[PDB]
Amino acid sequence: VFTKLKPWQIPKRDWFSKDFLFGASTSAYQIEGAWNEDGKGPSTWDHFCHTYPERISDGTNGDVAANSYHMYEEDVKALKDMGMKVYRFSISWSRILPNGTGKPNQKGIDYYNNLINSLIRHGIVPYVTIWHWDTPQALEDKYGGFLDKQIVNDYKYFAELCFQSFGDRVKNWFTFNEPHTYCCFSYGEGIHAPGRCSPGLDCAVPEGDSLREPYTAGHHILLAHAEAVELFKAHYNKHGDSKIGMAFDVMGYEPYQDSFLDDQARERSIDYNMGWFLEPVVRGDYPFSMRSLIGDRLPMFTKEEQEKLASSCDIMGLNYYTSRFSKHVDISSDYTPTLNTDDAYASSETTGSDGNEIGPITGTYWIYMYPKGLTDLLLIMKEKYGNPPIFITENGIADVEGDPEMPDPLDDWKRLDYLQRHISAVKDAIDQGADVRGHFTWGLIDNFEWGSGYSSRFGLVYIDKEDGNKRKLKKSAKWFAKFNSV
Amino acid sequence: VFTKLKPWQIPKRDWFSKDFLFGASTSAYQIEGAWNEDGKGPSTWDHFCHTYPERISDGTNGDVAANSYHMYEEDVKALKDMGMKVYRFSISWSRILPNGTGKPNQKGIDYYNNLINSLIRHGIVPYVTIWHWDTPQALEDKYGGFLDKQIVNDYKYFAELCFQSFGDRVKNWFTFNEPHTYCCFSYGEGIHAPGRCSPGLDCAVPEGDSLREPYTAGHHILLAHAEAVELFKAHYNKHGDSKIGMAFDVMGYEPYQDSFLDDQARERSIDYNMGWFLEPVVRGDYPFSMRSLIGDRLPMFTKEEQEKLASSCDIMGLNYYTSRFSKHVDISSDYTPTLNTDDAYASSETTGSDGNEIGPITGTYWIYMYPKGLTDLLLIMKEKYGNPPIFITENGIADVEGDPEMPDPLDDWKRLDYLQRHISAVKDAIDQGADVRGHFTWGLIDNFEWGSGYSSRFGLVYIDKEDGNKRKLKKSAKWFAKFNSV
Amino acid sequence: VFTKLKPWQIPKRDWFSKDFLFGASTSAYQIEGAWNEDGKGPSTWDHFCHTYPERISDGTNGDVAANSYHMYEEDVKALKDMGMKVYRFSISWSRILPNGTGKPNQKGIDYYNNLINSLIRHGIVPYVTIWHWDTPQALEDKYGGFLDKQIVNDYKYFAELCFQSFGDRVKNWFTFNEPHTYCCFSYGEGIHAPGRCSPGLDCAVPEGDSLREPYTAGHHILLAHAEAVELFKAHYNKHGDSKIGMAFDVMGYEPYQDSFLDDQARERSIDYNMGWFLEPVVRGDYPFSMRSLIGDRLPMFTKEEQEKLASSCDIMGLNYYTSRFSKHVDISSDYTPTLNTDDAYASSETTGSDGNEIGPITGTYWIYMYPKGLTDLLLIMKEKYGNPPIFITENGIADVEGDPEMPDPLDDWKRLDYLQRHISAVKDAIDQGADVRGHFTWGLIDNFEWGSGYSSRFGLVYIDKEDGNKRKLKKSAKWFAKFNSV
Amino acid sequence: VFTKLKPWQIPKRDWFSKDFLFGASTSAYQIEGAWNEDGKGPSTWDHFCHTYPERISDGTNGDVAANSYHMYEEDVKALKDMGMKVYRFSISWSRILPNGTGKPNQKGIDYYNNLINSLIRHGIVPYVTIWHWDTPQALEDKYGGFLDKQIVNDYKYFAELCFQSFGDRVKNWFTFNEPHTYCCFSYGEGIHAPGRCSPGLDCAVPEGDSLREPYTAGHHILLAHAEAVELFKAHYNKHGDSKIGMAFDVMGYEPYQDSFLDDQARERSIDYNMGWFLEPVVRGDYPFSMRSLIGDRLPMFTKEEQEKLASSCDIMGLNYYTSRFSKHVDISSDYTPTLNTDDAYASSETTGSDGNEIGPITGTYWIYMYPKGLTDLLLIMKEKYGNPPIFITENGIADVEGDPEMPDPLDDWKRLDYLQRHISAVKDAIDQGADVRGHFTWGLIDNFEWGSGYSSRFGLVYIDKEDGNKRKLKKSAKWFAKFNSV
Ligand SMILES: COc1ccc2c(c1)O[C@@H](O)C(=O)N2O
Ligand SMILES: COc1ccc2c(c1)O[C@@H](O)C(=O)N2O
Ligand SMILES: COc1ccc2c(c1)O[C@@H](O)C(=O)N2O
Ligand SMILES: COc1ccc2c(c1)O[C@@H](O)C(=O)N2O
Repeated sequence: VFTKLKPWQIPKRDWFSKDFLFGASTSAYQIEGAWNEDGKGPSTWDHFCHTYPERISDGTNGDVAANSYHMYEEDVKALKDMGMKVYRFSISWSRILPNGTGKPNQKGIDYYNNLINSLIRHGIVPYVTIWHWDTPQALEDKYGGFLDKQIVNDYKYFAELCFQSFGDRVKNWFTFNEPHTYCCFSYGEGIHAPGRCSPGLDCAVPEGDSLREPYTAGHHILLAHAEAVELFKAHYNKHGDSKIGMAFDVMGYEPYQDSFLDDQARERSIDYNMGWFLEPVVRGDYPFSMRSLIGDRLPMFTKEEQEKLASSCDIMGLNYYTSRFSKHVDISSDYTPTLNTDDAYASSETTGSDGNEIGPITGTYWIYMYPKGLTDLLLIMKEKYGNPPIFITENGIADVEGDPEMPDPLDDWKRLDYLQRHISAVKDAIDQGADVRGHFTWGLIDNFEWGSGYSSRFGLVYIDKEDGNKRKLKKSAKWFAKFNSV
Repeated sequence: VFTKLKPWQIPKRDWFSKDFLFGASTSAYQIEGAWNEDGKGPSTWDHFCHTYPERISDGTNGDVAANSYHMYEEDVKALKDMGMKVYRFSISWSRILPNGTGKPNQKGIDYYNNLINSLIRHGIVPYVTIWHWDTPQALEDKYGGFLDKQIVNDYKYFAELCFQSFGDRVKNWFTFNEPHTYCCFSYGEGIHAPGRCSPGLDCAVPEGDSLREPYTAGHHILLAHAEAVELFKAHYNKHGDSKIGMAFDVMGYEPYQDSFLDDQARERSIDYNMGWFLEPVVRGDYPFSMRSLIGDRLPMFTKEEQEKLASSCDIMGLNYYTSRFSKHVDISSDYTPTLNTDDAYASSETTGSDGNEIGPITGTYWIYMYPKGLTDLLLIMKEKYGNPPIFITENGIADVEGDPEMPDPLDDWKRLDYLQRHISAVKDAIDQGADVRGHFTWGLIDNFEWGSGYSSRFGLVYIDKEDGNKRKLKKSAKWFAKFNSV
Repeated sequence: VFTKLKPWQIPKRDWFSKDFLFGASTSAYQIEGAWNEDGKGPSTWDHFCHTYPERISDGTNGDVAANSYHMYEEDVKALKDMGMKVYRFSISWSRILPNGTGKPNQKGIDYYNNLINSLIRHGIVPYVTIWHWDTPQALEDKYGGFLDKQIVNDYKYFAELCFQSFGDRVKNWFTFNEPHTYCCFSYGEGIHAPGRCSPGLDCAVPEGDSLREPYTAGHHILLAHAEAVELFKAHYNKHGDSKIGMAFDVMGYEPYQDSFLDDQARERSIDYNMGWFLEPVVRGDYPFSMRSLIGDRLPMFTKEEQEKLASSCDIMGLNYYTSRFSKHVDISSDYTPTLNTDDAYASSETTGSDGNEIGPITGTYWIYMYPKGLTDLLLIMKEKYGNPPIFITENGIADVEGDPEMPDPLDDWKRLDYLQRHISAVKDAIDQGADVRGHFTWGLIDNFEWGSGYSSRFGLVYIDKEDGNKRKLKKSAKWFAKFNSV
Repeated sequence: VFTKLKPWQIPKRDWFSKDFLFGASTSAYQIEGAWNEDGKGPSTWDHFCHTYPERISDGTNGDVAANSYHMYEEDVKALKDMGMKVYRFSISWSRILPNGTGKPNQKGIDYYNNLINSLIRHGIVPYVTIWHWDTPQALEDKYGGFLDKQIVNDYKYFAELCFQSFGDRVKNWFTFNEPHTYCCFSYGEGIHAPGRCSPGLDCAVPEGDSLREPYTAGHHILLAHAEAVELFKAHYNKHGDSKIGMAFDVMGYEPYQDSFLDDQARERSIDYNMGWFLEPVVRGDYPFSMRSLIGDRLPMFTKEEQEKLASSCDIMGLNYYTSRFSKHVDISSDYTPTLNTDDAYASSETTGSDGNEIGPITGTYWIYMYPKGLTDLLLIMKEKYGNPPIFITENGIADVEGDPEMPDPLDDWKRLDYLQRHISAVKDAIDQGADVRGHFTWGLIDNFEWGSGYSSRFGLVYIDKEDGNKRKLKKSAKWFAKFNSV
């Protein structure tokens, strides 16, 4: 039982302005492969899969992935075949600077130049994410990567090299992808590279501090961001036609039960999920709720850092998938936080007070369909944060390998209905004044879904592992081709 | 320049239901006098004036006040002359139990019985406040009064004696008056008996802790309340026609400037001003904001205490005078709280972001006229807290002695306009569904205004200190007489 | 205490459409200088300063002003440096036709052609005001200028010469600037050229009639307008791509106190301030309120004049600075009007019924910041008058010379905050359907502020009187340069 | 074609509160008869019919009418049979004081005492109108009745005699009935006693001034009212349980066409129809619109008169029948007022801009059914005038003698549908907060309809002229009997 839209409710490209942009996304580690070719240095995810292979559900890794290092022309083609106007992809820090720092790798620069030139050549605008969890293992080894201040300057240099190499053609940038997801999973639960967590928790390397490392790393990301954006605006935007921002992972929230306590809980959830990194780029400081609950575990900004962070995004990306119910947790003697996400004192529930799940399951266990959540978030952006330019830089679902209800990987009617419903939810927001400039489906092609390996397929375009990684358009992709009047 | 209502905007008694109740209020220490007659023991306010007389602005005290211990028949008459249906007064703990505990003083009981019987005899319903800051100095001396747990049981015994002595005629009770005002001024700034504050602050007795004593005392008041209400409901309400609650001091708040930060500040102000004691009688715990900011300085409740506090009021009193702008304060390394009221991280401003004061001054420096604030608070009560029965148990203004714009103490047109505006604001609330059952003007008669002595006159009825404390109806009183169709 | 916008509330150029136009304004007399060069005849303001110099606060005049007759290339440059798309300037009637009538002065025509050609050459669109109080003193001397019907035809000829000389390049015109301000100040209080007022009032030439001259002159302006627009539409708009209107001075109004009487007062204020000249260009007659109160002092239109005036504007300019409270005045035996503005029976107050000023002071004594007022006015335009195309043709503030809170004339953060707030108020209007096509800041450069001389600085661009009248960008100007992505 | 309510839309007595009052009305001249018995002096209407009989359409007069001077017991019975709780009737000034002034006529007092005692005896509350156009012809002859100041004191004495004679039983009074209708028809068009109008107009006595007499008489009525109410409140309301007001004739208005000009016209219509006499009892002065348009023809009030008039009604009666479209009239040289009602510069139209009549005709030519109009008026009362206690003191329709669509005078289904629709419109008002305390149908019994004689039948109860003036319940009356659960 998965009810689809009625045909008269399906979005049409006319619903959006001529300038509104439709696209799809990927990230380096997830599609490139070639993890050690042409000089590329290893990344924290190379290292994490190569030393803790058992932390990937289906026992796979990103050594080869979709082989987009060699097959990128096929990716471009799939965009052109769907009629997408934008391609959001990321640059592999360790491919461009095998040691994190120092001598740039020409073969690395060349690769991106080729992808970029192919896009332009096919009328596709590149939106480039600078860092997508893809951190050079040399810097992890040298000083513990994002847990050390030195990452700030090193990131800055990396960002600069990107601006120098590609800034004449690439005019839209995201410094960082999903800092909240990264901090929670990489340093809190430790299910993602470098795999750290508190002693006694179960993760590859339980030698960290699930109550402090996530904040330390978060803090360094925001300082890095501020430095890079300052560098950019000052010396790399001489025509003024370039925009730079960051992409935030966000979940919608609804109060678990009707009570002023869950209303307050919902606000703490959104602060912790979204405001953790968005409020600093807006006002130059973390949300009050977080400071009040986290105190000394949450680093203080200097005056100049506040000023540098505030108003540091020209554009903001929102990666939206699902929503949760926020259920209030009391502060008491009985309870002490053990994971960073406990500091919100609001637990994310998949079922609400009436016993019902928030929305239908879509395949992988964490993605419940709730398009209203996106609309609500976009309206918070409009009303609370100044209605800055918003791009849905990720949105989509997974078909899980082996699911008997998805036997033909190309017949992704479920993904199509989901994407249509959310495209429509973005229209609702726009109609109410939200300033949403674009929609990028996450899943250009099936790729390496971090801890789920390839067993989770997110693409519009199938990737046939049995047929040389060939790109094959799924039903959803074919719909975009009509939608975009190809 | 003080603009009055247009005559067609003045409330009429028809505006309210037949059952709605109009009355006036006083408290023992403020009007009784006779501080050491017929066996009465000394109270913390006797002691505070007698040992720190310089902490009263005009150098006066409550030894005699309005002499209502002897002149109570005159008070009753003034109520009857205005046509009030309700009289809200308080019982002097130290007059009924000179040692706080132990042997009751018959002359004390007799006094109240006489007032009560006179009221009933004149068709006036008594609403009795059990404790109004009026704490027996024997218990202050014995164990530090409200700073010790022992106050809980001792209060309970006091409350019980009241129920036994007067419960057959008195059917409406308030356990405590303005716990927030009391905790802030008595243990925080220390301007009110027993006059405690942190070392280095300026107050009679700077040997306390402005960051902890206010909470300790607040905590004991709520435990006392819970015990008394449990005792009451169990053994002193055999007809089920008696109601018991508490009266809260409340100020309205408006965000200082239009920003989501002052919106959050306003919520913290209301939590700290109102929710500090109201949320515990509602859900059995302090507001989340307070727990998050105050942590270990704010005592924890036991399970059974939660359950006993929750739903412990049948009726709630709101003492409303004025409003403020709430201005957000950041949590930072630079700032540390020194007074308990700093823990809200929201400063109360009298002027907003546009440079304007919130409303017109009414006489004494802290009462700015802002009736919209009351309406807003009543709507929070309706929407957030279950819309429980609300009585405006205090509301009014002061004429300041010596103010050249108030040369004739009987010509209180300003007070009348203020009261009319607020009676009207209560009507607005009722029209929107707020469950407001009554309005009690604070100021039956001019009385001892704590740290301002008599220099602040709050009464509807003047008290001529030069003419033997004679009761004389002011303009406002005369208006109530017409309003109530006397 | 002057609270600024939070950084996330600051307008961005994206807030408005691609076709929306940002610009700045000036007027001939206020910036040109060269009052007697190349044949220019004297104007009523030359005459007024030269014979009544003491009526200018700081003892200055417009003989030289910003010397824009010679330095216009610098003005164009300052527009280009801020990235403005529009320049609103006025043509000096007495420079083009030294005798008001008759032989045109080539050097005069050449000057404007040069300014116009420079603008076009720099991608800046000229919006030209034909008359800006700038009336030829030959016509004042000959028949009393706007107080005689003959001004109608003479204005017509002037307008025609402008259309012939510049109509091939200038496609947007305003016939008259602020007729209400002009009539009130020039013929009512008499503080502006020609300085007339009733006998016994204090003004340069108290030989007029403050109850009749303002209307007579107003009436002649509207007839002049009608004739010029008829001439234009008939013989000077052969491509149909030209638009012609007028610019109105307007203040926002709020009822002084909450009462249906001040509601009626507010309507009379807006009628008298705005509707005096706007209702005639809309329906061909003065507002009913004015006719009912002014009777025989307010000239009647002929049928054909009604028809010619009605629908005579393609575009309307609104010069907005501030707002007032409207306080009702009764009609009675006690009261008789003495100034034309008394005929509204509504006094403009700077403080409302609660004692507060309407908004913060911005420098010069009459400009209180109240952006909501503009939004309200634009919504009246939409809802009541057909939502015709509206340009904010003036808006801004003054820094007063010698104000100790504005020691550095370039650090005009206050002006910047004000302009940002109003740009934002225009966005609010647009979002609600108001048809606002553009925003012109008054103050391209500091200039001669009529009766305040240069002591009032309104410019985005400073004019250094000590440094040869050099143009220097202030903080606000620099912000527009970023805003316009220069 | 007259569409009736669906049966589920018919009001039920449950729709209104227990205290809401249903009743019916009459006036002395219209039902009493006995115009010269037991000493009664002649009234202006005796005189007007006896000297200008041709001004009554059907050639009849009120010499005998319904003979209620003798048959009043039958009127009481008809009220009791319908279950009405209230009876609104008027006292004949000339029956109680045959010379207007001086010696009271006992037989006159006795009559009213008997009616009053019968009502009370049958559980019916009397609401008494003191003057209902019924003016003693001795005072007309002596000084021209309401056109002379002397009427003020004389009315006062009359009112006093009523208070003395009946005030112990009658607790609700209306000083004057429909002053607007009276002034317009009696002194403007002159179709009603004393029949005055300007020379050259057609009315019995064209020796008056249709532009001044209506105002002079109106002015004297308001002064009379003020004096009487002051006398009453001071010396005739010793229990405070008596209420005194006036009844206003009111028509609903809708703008003729959608334009801000007809919006302004509608406001002038309501001012002139309703505000003419209501605004003075509210704020102590005529509406601003009227003063501005009427100037010197509209008498000025003294300070003390303002204060005495303001807030002079405890209750207000509204006599509602129908509505009109208000169509704007320009002030111009072409137009001059000739009738007082021209001074509104808004003509009352029966058909709107789309060509449709406002509502269905109900019998007599001026009563078009438009219940929405009443609801709107009641909401103006609530929102603009303080929401004072409102009684619909008249409401109903006429069956015209000889109308072929009303052959059986008892089968008044049309009246019943109309009354039901308006009872329902009053419910709508109440549901929206209007303070409407009662509904009195005009037409207890058919009576003398002034200039239409008996040919217009307004009663719930038929009066059989062919069967000795016997009272016979019509269909509508029978419905009230069920409605009131008799
Ligand atoms: C709960 O497991 C996940 C929750 C959120 C994420 C995840 C895994 O990995 C990718 O799908 C991703 O882009 N985010 O944001
Ligand atoms: C700021 O000074 C005061 C503020 C509030 C109070 C006060 C003094 O004393 C009494 O007027 C009172 O009932 N409260 O609530
Ligand atoms: C109250 O003094 C002024 C009020 C309005 C104006 C003025 C002076 O001169 C210029 O600033 C102007 O453009 N107007 O509209
Ligand atoms: C237009 O003719 C009339 C208009 C209004 C009235 C009238 C006659 O006589 C009675 O029906 C009455 O009570 N009024 O108000």
